[PDB]
Amino acid sequence: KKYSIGLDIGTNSVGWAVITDEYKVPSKKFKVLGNTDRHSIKKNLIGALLFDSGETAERTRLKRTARRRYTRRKNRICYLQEIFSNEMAKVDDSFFHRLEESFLVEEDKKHERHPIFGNIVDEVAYHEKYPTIYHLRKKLVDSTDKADLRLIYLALAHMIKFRGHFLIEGDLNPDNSDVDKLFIQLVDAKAILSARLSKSRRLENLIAQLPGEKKNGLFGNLIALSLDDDLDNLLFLAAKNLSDAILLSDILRVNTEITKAPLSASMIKRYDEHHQDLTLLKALVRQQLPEKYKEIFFDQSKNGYAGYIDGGASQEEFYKFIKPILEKMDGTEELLVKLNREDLLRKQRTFDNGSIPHQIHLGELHAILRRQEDFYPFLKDNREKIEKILTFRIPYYVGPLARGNSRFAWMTRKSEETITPWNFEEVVDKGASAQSFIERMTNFDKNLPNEKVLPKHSLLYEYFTVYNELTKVKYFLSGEQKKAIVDLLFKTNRKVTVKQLKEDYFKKIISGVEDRFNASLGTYHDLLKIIKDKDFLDNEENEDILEDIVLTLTLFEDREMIEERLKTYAHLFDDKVMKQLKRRRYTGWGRLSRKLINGIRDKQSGKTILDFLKSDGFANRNFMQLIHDDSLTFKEDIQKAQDSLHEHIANLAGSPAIKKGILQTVKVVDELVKVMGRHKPENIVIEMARENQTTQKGQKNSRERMKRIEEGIKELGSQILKEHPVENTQLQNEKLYLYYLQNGRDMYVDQELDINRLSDYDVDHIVPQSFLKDDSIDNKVLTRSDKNRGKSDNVPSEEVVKKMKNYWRQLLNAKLITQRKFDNLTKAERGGLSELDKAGFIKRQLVETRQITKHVAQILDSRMNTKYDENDKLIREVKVITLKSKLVSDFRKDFQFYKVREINNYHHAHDAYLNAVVGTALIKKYPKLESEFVYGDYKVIGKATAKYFFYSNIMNFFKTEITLANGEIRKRPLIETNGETGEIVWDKGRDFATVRKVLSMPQVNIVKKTEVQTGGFSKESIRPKRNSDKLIARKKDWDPKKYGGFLWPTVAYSVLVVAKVEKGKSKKLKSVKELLGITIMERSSFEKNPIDFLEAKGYKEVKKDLIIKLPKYSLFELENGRKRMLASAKQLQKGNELALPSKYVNFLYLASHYEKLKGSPEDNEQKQLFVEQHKHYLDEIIEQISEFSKRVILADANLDKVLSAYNKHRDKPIREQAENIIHLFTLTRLGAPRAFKYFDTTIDPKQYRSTKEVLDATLIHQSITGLYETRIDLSQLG
RNA sequence: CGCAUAAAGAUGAGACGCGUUUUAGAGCUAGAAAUAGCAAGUUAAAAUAAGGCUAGUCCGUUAUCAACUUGAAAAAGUGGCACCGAGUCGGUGCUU
DNA sequence: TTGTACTGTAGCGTCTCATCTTTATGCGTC
DNA sequence: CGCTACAGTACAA
Ligand SMILES: [Mg+2]
Ligand SMILES: [Mg+2]
Ligand SMILES: [Mg+2]
Repeated sequence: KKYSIGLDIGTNSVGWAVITDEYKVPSKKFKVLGNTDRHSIKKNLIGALLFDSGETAERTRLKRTARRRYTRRKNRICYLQEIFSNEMAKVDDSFFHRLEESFLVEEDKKHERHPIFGNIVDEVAYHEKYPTIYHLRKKLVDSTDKADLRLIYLALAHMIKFRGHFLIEGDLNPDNSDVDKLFIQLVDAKAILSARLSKSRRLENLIAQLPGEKKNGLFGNLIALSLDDDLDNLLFLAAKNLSDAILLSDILRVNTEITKAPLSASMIKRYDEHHQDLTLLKALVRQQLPEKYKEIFFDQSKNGYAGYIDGGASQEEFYKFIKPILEKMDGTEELLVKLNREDLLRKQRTFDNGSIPHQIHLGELHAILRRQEDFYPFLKDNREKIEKILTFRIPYYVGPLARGNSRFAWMTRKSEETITPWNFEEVVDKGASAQSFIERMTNFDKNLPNEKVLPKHSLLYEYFTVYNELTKVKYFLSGEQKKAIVDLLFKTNRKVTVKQLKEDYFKKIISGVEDRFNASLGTYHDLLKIIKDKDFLDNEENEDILEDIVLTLTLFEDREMIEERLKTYAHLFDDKVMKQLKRRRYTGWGRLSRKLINGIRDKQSGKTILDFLKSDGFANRNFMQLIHDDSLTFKEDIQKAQDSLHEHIANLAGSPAIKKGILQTVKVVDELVKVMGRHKPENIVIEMARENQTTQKGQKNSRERMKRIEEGIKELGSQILKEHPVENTQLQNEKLYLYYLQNGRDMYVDQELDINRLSDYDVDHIVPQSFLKDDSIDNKVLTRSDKNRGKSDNVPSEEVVKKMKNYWRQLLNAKLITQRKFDNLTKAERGGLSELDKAGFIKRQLVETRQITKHVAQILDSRMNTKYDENDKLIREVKVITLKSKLVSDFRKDFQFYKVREINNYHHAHDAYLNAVVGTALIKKYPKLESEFVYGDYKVIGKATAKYFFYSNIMNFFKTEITLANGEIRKRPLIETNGETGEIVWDKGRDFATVRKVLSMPQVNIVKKTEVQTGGFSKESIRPKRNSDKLIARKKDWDPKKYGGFLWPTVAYSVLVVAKVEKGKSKKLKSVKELLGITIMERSSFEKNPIDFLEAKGYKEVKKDLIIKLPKYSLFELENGRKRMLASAKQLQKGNELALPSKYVNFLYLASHYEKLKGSPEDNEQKQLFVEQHKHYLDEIIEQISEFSKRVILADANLDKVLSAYNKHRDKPIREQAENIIHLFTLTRLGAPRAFKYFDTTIDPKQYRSTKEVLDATLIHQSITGLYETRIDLSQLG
């Protein structure tokens, strides 16, 4: 009758179990549908549901942004062609048409095969004249001759298409501020521009050039002018010119030849040194090592020069290949020092070109347009249009430019015209769109869902924070006393401690708070420092306009928008002080609204709740009481302020990977309720990933990072805080925190970093994001940009480890970086990335599973109890119970119910059953702890330490004998009782045998969730041309036999077809039954009309009613109970579970972890002799694995290999042997076959690359719990 | 639940630099040639999920998804119990 | 001409802006 | 709180 359900929830598994009051799992005879002979099957009410973990929308967002970028770049090119078309039709009408067909082959082109000029000799002359596009760019910038319009279009389209970063907001003119000769009109900067640019080097070299008459006041070449509102005093012009000079000359090599195109000059310089070094290297290789010439300059697969140009070898790979060849030869000293500087044989389109700003291209484009405006009037007519096309960028607060058909757009448009960069200002309403950029994202108030929350830096919200912490301060404080302490302490100090309170108010004019007050009026002090009017802030009438000021400052960050919103209030303030106020940027919003805290008033008292916090007589209630006190009128107002399950999950925001676990466990609960005849359970047990730790441990794990930086710098004895002071709240920034963690020095290059130019530096992940998802502090490293651009899909190389291993140790012993961070940095010493590094759990699954279990508690408590009364707010029909994993782990570790995850997927169901058993025993044994453990209820040395001790000692009733902390045992009798009632709640007799029997049960309903695969169509790598037909066409008109294409298509689901295929030169319709893979591209076309799609594949007389959709992980059953999961249409997977007996599992868990039990020496000796007397269990386990493999795995050669390896190493110690048998279950583990390894030998997987046997097998349609099945025998079809 | 300090992650927008693919950048000589010697190599165009229609400088890899009967779809409905045992579940007995 | 066996292959590095979450500790609260 | 299908080449019929 009565029963309980226990659940274990992971990111890939949902374990479920049903128990009665006797801790027994029921078994039922379930009906079986389908055409098979079986009509009833006995199944136990215990199992687990396995599924692929849900994916976050990060990758989809990156692909979407890339798609938008490509679309807008093509639109920029289209705008430029639209401008140029009228004049281009005069000189070459087919020119843009030839540029469009440049991808096509000779037969597919509709014009001459030469794109630019349409004939061989002119194209050859053009390429001889300009080897690169940069030669043409420099020629158009510098020369004054009238050039061909096609070359002008080529240059302009080159800089428009590839336009450089927009991280610099100033002008940074390269026409005259480029050259370092600004010093003579300042009073060269060449010295530090050759050396390392840093404050100390600038100071010492400035003293070296000129012993200063004023150390901080030299008025020229100072670090203040190198590294707009600060001009209120009136060296400014020369200061900004020298700043632009030092920045541009850091980006680009110097150009003493005067030109307006420094970038093209630097690229031509790279080309010239590349040509010279190539010729010299060819001569030296031919003269010294003639045998290596063929390998280096012809073999393109050996990372040589042919591999550097024609092959896929990068610059780093080519350098590390060619360094031994260069060092073993003679006369290669300068080439060696160029290779050390990474300046040898460089290309132009390199990885480090991301540092180049868009202003250089803007200057070059402006120079070309100024040169060519006289000859071509239309260039001068719309020079501003071309400049706008190059320089326009959609603001991030506007978003996509949709017309109401995008689920991501929030833009509103004033008019209905098409948006171009020229008329973007007169069409798009930037103010409302900028408002909606923040309003669409900030959350609503929980108590008032209908209206938005306040900013955190609101003055009203800060008065809230103060009086809400203060109202429970006891020495209760009266309202006059609270007013006085606020006036004399909170309005006078940004941070107030209890000592300042004691020695400033109570001395002349405490429990409930610790050493410092959490509440402060930071915004009040900021406006005191800005406005310089305490009376204006203290006035009550101007509260709403101050709130509008805070809202305006928080919503907007652009200067023009802030000034546009701020112009209404300009007649109370002076122009200098709104100019100073508009610099105050606010980020962060509060947890409460304006109406809930100061708009609503009590019906009888008439006060706002903030007034209630200011003065509550002697009661001194806070918001929690004031919303849960029935006497005030706030509770029913909040209550008045307050259908498919898919809708109950559609409205819950957050990561989409929580929805998979939520939906699976709720549907499992629903089906389990349906199975037992619509009878609701007594209580439902939820695995909670929460814990309880010591107060000291929790405070150590939650201390300020500012203290960590202080101890690290003090251990290293650095003075970076003396030069660069900082607070704790300024370390919330990622880049500043990583700069301070590395003591202002770059981690990959031995140089001092610049604190004021962190935007040009990159946050590298030591383990690549392409390899494994890990955004921890142990992985993040701040470094200069070009090095991180070079570290594409790689751990930093061996050379930087040998260079800077001393500094890594220096920071490691300074307690600034952890041991894991050092191991990541020194990963290249151990072989770098490998398959073993790929394995192991990651913390993202932990965070997602915590979110999932919290939502499990909420949704299950909402769904299960759907009844209430007028006096009883909810009838607790079902009690949702959340135990912590520690209690179940201790239950496993104290009564020898060990689990290992390597053997089978039964551990999920066993953990769920143990959850149910422990939860029911705990609620039955202590009904006074019902309100503690059941969700929705509440009971109302450190407190956390006391809670940890109480949760540690609560399980002591399970044990037969309890050993106290003094080493003395205690007696607790075998049969437990409820205490208040003589009811039996735990027997240390029959119930332990029952739980042993359940944990040894062989049949557990393990179900792999069948999913239709969705995602990318194929792998992103575009493969070269070939005669194979497996190449996927990259476009409709692009035949992959000529143009190449993608490979490895992903199939959505497989389809069983029964039709005829014309086989033989004498055509005859032979009937055939086979699986066909429906790829993701063909999914829509197949579901549109399956018959015509199958007819186009060569089939005919297709039995339409016989088509069975077979998604991935579809289950088939064959002889001797052998089951294969359909991985794809051409691949199967292992689908059987090995039910090893519990004694063998306990023996394996005790044999492994041989000397790391950390229990007691008597227990360690007990396990010592226990594993010693039963060493024959290894042979029994090998026999069991061999029998299971011969029955179901059908990998005979690998079986002989593992048997020979076990026989040859049977004299090894028990630790290593048992560890390798733990590794051995990978052969028999359900899922894809994987390559495991024994002691020394490595066993390659046996792949099941044949789906012929499942065409005559028994297809199983398992439900969400697998109890309801529909077996289909496919041999009766066709 | 609010405030404060952690840590690990989510959602959305604007951008950059590469990479890949085909074509253009006349290869020369000895050559019956299979080939061999020599020369050259750095750049550009186009595409960057096939595409879709509400045609937007928009959207297209997230989430949802056992089988059967109704329903365009959404959605709804569909499967006996007790006992004795256990190699992926079996056997025995009542029930309509 | 069609199945099997063994080995290799797979898109990548950031920058600037916003807002959130669930766990851990110190205070009040139900 | 987990963890490969497809490509390409070489042999058996
Ligand atoms: Mg990186
Ligand atoms: Mg689990
Ligand atoms: Mg999906």
